[PDB]
Amino acid sequence: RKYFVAANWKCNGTLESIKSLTNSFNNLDFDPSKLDVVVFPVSVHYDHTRKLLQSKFSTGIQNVSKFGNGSYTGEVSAEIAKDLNIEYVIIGHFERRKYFHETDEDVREKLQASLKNNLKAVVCFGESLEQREQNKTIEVITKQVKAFVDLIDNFDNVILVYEPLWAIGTGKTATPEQAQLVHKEIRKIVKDTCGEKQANQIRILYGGSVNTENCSSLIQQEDIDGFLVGNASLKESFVDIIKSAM
Amino acid sequence: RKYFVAANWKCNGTLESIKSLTNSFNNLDFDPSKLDVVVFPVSVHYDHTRKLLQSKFSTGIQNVSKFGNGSYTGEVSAEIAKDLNIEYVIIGHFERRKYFHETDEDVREKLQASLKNNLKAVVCFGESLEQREQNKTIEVITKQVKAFVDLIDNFDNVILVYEPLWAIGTGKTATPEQAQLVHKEIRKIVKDTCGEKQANQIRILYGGSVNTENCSSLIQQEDIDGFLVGNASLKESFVDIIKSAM
Ligand SMILES: O=C[C@H](O)COP(=O)(O)O
Ligand SMILES: O=C[C@H](O)COP(=O)(O)O
Repeated sequence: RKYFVAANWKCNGTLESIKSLTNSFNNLDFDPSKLDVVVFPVSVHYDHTRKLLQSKFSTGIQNVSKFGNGSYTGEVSAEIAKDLNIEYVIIGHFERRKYFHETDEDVREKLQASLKNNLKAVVCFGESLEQREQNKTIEVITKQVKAFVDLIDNFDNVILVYEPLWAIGTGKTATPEQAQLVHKEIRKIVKDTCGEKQANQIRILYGGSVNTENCSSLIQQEDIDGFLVGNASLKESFVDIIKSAM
Repeated sequence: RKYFVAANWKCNGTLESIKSLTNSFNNLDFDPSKLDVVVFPVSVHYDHTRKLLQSKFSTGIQNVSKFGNGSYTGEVSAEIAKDLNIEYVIIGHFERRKYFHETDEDVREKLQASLKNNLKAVVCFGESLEQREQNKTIEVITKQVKAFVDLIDNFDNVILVYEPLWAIGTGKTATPEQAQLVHKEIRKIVKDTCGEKQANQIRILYGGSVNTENCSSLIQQEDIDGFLVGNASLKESFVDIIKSAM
């Protein structure tokens, strides 16, 4: 499996900070055939970012609509993304599930619209603290994946991302071993719903707090194939994180 | 007061179609100092559209976040829009209230965020068919305006838009007179909550179905200062609607 390292800049950046960050990133030598490295800037920065990054870097947007083209003010459709050759789209990120009520149904619809339009999707999911304390991790994760995994036609085009909400801003820390346990389980689900061959080829990224100190210990786990980096991807030291997957 | 004509392309467009629609818009000879003409393309189409449109036209985005910069995947903040020199933002469009659960409450926060960053805002509101048949029009409007009127500091920077939901998609039609009566009432509410000078300078656009065959009748009403055109703004004939206002 090819490792995958994605930078989700979320809602950050200015024309000038991006110019400075992209320059640093372009300095890093890596072979895109052996490693996928994707950057996800804010939508209004997509074009600026795509022109500043060397083609070895892939780019994508942080959200796509579940609707097609039409009367949907403020939405960006898969059809529109396709016309711009936008390669990746993030779906189901917890911030959208939390602040903008996105449901498993929405996640499903968006993945369907994305695949139909040849876009590659990075799908997020994970349990919260209350859910982990009740020992419902497995149950929750199973129900979230099964909400969209039948739509996956091609296992190189859909990337899964495990987000340990229970460890996001709650003060509890997730260990590499703990991440690995969940990742192994996720792969099992994919295995017993899509096939053993399919399960071994789909990338499952860890999406908790990743930095230059813990990345090597996370990437080394058997079922962790890369990351979805948050704030650490807003720094020049991001290149160090990429290197841990080389 | 200065008429305002806006094109809300919603979720439509390809690189080619925009490069064809904008060439047609640029042929129109008009003075930007006497009329405000704004085009709102899909966020990922912003740069492309800004580059193709002559400075006569102003540009903006169909939505803006109620949060600032930070961990809000997929959202476009007001400061980010400012750094890009984006001049207008649409807030509270019924499609965002309907399909995405935006409340008057999110409207006020987005308007606060926009003004706080010196962006000009186009705020939308209007009553449904069920609220109209029950004579509830004025009550509903008054509540929607009250949700954010106090935030308006400069009354040339906030543009109000009345969307007659009851006559949108219902199969019902809104006569210019029927529109003028609501606008007059809206302007009275501004007058009684902000002052007479304030109410006389603020623009209130008709945001119902507008085309070439009825634009003249509407702009003539003394309390209707322009429009937020949807579908019709996607046709080259949109220049005729702009003409009706000069
Ligand atoms: O993908 C993104 C994440 O939730 C990251 O979190 P972060 O802001 O701590 O890097
Ligand atoms: O601003 C936009 C509107 O709801 C318009 O409607 P339309 O699609 O009939 O032009």
